[PDB]
Amino acid sequence: SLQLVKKFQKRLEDIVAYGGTRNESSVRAAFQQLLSDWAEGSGLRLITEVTQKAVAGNNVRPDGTLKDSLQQSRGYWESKDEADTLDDEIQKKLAKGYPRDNIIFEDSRLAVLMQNGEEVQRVDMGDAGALAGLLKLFFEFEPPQVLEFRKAVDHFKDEMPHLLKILREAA
Amino acid sequence: SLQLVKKFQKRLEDIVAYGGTRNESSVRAAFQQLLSDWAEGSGLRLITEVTQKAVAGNNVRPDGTLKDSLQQSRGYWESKDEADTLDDEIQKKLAKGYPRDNIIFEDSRLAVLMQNGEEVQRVDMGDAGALAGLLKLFFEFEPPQVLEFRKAVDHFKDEMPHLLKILREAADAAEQKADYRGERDHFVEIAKEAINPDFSPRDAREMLIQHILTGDLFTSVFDNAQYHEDNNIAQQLQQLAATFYKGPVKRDIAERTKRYYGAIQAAAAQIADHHEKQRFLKALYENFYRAYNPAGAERLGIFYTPGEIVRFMIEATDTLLEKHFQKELADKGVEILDPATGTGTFITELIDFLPKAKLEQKYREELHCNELALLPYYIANLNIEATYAQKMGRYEEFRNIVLVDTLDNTGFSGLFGSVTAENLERAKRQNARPVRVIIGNPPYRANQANENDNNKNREYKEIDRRIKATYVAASTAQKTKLYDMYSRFLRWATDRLKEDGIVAFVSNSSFIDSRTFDGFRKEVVKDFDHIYILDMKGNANTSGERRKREGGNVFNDQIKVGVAVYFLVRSAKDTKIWYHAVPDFWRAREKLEWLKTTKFEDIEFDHIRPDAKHNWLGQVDEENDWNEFLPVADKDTKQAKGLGQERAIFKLYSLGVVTNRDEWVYSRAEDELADKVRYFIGRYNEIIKLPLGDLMSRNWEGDIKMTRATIADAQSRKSYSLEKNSIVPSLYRPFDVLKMYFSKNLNEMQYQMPSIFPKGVGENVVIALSGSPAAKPFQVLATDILPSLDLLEKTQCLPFYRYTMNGERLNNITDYALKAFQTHYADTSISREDIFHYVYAVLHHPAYREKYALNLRQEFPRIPFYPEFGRWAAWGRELMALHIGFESVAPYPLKRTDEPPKNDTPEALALAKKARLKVQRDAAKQPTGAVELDGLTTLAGIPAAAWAYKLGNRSALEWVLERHKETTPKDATIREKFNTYRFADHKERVIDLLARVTTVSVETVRIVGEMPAETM
DNA sequence: CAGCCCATGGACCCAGAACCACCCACCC
DNA sequence: GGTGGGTGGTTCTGGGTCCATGGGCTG
DNA sequence: CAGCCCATGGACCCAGAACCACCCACCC
DNA sequence: GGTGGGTGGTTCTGGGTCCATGGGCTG
Ligand SMILES: C[S@@+](CC[C@H](N)C(=O)[O-])C[C@H]1O[C@@H](n2cnc3c(N)ncnc32)[C@H](O)[C@@H]1O
Ligand SMILES: [Ca+2]
Ligand SMILES: [Ca+2]
Repeated sequence: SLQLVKKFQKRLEDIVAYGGTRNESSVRAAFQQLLSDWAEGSGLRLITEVTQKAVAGNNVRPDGTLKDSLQQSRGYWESKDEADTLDDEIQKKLAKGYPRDNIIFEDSRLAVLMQNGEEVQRVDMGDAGALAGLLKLFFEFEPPQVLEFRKAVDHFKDEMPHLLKILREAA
Repeated sequence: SLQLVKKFQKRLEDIVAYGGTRNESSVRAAFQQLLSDWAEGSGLRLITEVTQKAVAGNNVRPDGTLKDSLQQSRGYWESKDEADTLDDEIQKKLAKGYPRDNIIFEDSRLAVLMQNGEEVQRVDMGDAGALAGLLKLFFEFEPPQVLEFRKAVDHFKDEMPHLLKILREAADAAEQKADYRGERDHFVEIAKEAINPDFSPRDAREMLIQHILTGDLFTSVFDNAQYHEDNNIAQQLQQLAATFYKGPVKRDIAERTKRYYGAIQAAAAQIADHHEKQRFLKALYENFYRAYNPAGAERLGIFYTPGEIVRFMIEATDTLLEKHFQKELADKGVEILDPATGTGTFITELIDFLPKAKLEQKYREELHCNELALLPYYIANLNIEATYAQKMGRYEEFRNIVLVDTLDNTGFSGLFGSVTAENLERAKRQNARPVRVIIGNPPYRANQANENDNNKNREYKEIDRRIKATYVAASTAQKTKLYDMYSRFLRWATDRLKEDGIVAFVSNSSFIDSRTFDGFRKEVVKDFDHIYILDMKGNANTSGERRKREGGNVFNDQIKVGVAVYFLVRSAKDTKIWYHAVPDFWRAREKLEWLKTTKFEDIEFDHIRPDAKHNWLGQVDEENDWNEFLPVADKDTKQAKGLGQERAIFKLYSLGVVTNRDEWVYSRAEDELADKVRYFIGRYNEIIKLPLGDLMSRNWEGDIKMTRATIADAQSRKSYSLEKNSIVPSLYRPFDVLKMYFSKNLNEMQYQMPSIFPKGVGENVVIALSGSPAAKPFQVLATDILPSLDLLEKTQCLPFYRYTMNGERLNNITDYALKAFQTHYADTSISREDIFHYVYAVLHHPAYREKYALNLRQEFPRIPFYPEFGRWAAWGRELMALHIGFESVAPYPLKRTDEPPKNDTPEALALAKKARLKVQRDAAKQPTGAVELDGLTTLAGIPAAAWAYKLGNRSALEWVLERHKETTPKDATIREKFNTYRFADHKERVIDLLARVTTVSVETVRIVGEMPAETM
């Protein structure tokens, strides 16, 4: 919701004001709550710091992983410190094998979504309408499983005549 | 394999020869057919020109995709023309979106395999061996789904406790419906005559929770819902479950257990090989019992057999069937039975071994099985039925599995297996079958761990009567542990095999070298004609260098007992005992890889020739003059006051006091002990006033350690009372003088010690020694305080005096000894006290301990007549002084250094006053001469020689440190109420003892080094 | 003949430590 | 910009007990 | 009453037609 | 090395019939 994005924008201000620190560890709670509360309405849950074995045998631990009810990863998130070049730091993490299926790399001021290994959208987190749009894409990404399910439903239609032969013979 | 790659090369040359074209479209049919035929053997199939959407949305079409039965791609192949650059073409195709998960970029000349996005192997297609390797890797690549299933199986193990909570609550809410109680009462009474005479409603709720849990996963993960519908035993238990598990009750349980079943179902649905999914059956089996009934898992035995052992045991029974009975496992007439199926691993791997041509007949009337528990029965029947279905295409129900106690069904008239009627028929048919191979992993369990568990092994009258009349009768051992569940299965086997055949079992390897198994080693060579033992070591109940030599358990290091794969063949000279032991210091992996890569024929066995004491290994040398005196003999001890069979140095000998409740009877302080005993006597007195029903069924709260003796006198309503003159000092471990309550009421066996040290406090000196058969090195230590059975291994104390009933200290050194010594040395000066000190010295002599080592390990230490005598009894007067008065020897100068706590937090001090008592060692694991006592005090300056007074596998100093560490009491009551030992209160006393014992150690090492370098 | 001595070997498991990933303070 | 350190996770690795309980004795 | 007249709107499907993908032949 | 056929698959896309069957005559 835009209301959820607007509360993140306030939470972030308070963390740097009531806390005095702009360290990523302290400021990440604002987006963690945004992602967690959006997910609670979409039938998913953001589980934080879950380790995933990368393709190079190494283990990578993103700041958060969106997980379904079958404990299946549907999305990822890695926050950085605003005191860095997001673009440069995205490359370092992606070269250590950080997943590139549906990942939101996010410094406190700018958010990047890389769905299917390609940057779908880069927004500014000061704009509520823009972040809400980028988050919608991330939360509504169609994983390969649902596309394979659709493909097999289409094969079942053409293979129905042949299944009904076996069942007719039985009767 | 090689054959197919050779045909590939034969086709490639003939396509360019008979066709005169090098175009990819024509030369690709060679590799297409190589891959297609290799795939047909691996259960996959190469489909050609299958389109696939790439990430960027470009439909890419490789030259072929490897597909499984679930129509899922598990590999790809793209051939190019040889008139090109493979690396350049790979790069361009990859950039078009070509998958890199598992792809063979083929060129008529060379082929590269890019697995996981990275080149793994590039070979030349002109090599029949290199292409065979590349293709093996392509057709055995583990897809992402296989790895994500193994992750899910591991997580289900940890969530099984929580899942069984939902199911337990359900079975409890069923005990309110009278329909359930009525059916349960019918089941308990039909299972009290079929399974266990003591089947209880608690056992029935277990079988229900098993039927429910497995009747959900069989329909979800394994997709065999029909199994439960058609299984004979499942229909009897659905009749008890359909009294409650239905409608909204089932819907509620299903919605709360879906969070524990969701992940495995997701991953399992993408796996087609039953061989991969069978790891879940193995995990449900083991973990269910660990989380629900951890005690019943001990009774039944719930450990699966690593497949490597079962495959070796199947291959070897075949080599041995040919060599002795000129038959084969596949031949008609060879009926195989698995007495304890478990997960059915033995019968599933036999299905894989036997060829498809004979499998049908083998499956319908030759392979037989038995099981006692429901979850194992269900898991096995499904495993066996699905291995046949995957191999032979069609599904046939296995009708040769019975739910029966193998040892109870010895009807070769009982209602054993009368759970249902088809079960009873299967039991009677199996009894009549002519079994020739009995293969399996018998349950092993010698005794219960503590008497407070009330989990004693069941008694089997028929089988136990056979063991007493055969194995136990032939044994000369005082304690028979031949009633182990594995020796009961070994008796049953020798009896089920009525004519000729093999009994291939993997069991505890005590039979090869254990005093209790003397009678088995005598009887088994009469029943069998060829015995082939293969020791896999693994005994973790050992310590020190032995533990290191034993190595890892071939059972994935999950058990601590020694294991041996043995094959006992009876055909129709003398029995040939062949033996091969796995190398020492091997890890479990190394031991299991050997079994997978070795054939029975290649193994080099050694002909064991049993000795007259029926020992197969550890046979002593005979060229020695070991017939030299005798410290003590069972005859001298039981001599009937005639001084005619007094043929040993000492007359009476005794084992140290065993209490059976060491945590309740021994304490570092007198006050703490009196308080601990007070609680015991108090709670016992409340137990003796209970209904006879509760008394006889041991139905009391177990807050005190009740042993056989106590349980007997609590049913005899006897009343204990605190006699306060029973707290006496006692050497518990070397250089560890605790205090003990010496009462015949609270000490199980005081042995003959009420004669050595009467009333616990008495005047005597005992040369304590290790007993036989010893596992730790020979150890001898003199004491003036009551010893314990575990001061040294099976401590056998030899006293100097002997107190008669209300009598004098009759000298225990015999007159035969005195006269013999006064004769060899020819000096009547020799007195009994000189002989006492002579014996001590000889037993400390290093060369005697080395030469007669195997003798010392199996007998009472016989004493040589060393030339001098004077010098020896002198050395032994010094040794005994240091050892007995170790509390008075000069403290060696040790430098104490003290450091302050890290911070000033109250908790730092507390954490730093905790005992560490560790020998600071260097990188060569050799002592640096310092001991970190606690986080603050550190003593240093210990000489290196002081680490060599090794009493056992631990040095004297390491013994003092170990027996002063703050170790949590195993007993719960003592842990909660009587745990008041803080090293802080004993730090100064330890600083003193460590110094005194440093002197004892360096002095002993010196005296022992002055002794000669040769033994008479 | 029922107490009373005499063995004898046992179907794991869990604390140190290494080392690794990540981020924050700390130099640099 | 590493670097060490704070914190939490993830593999390995090493290393070892009191005490049940049948049988023989035995007065 | 059966035996003539008179309406009146209908729960798809499929042949081209691109247009790709791949690759042999054909120039270049 | 592009470049146009050759071959096969993979998406759109455009574009449109005779004839059931009740009710009203009708003689
Ligand atoms: C440790 S498992 C044997 C392992 C199995 N052979 C394997 O390879 O997977 C022992 C099994 O024997 C079964 N069993 C069958 N009859 C038995 C009997 N009479 N006594 C004890 N266990 C018995 C138990 O239910 C238990 O599951
Ligand atoms: Ca982060
Ligand atoms: Ca190709």
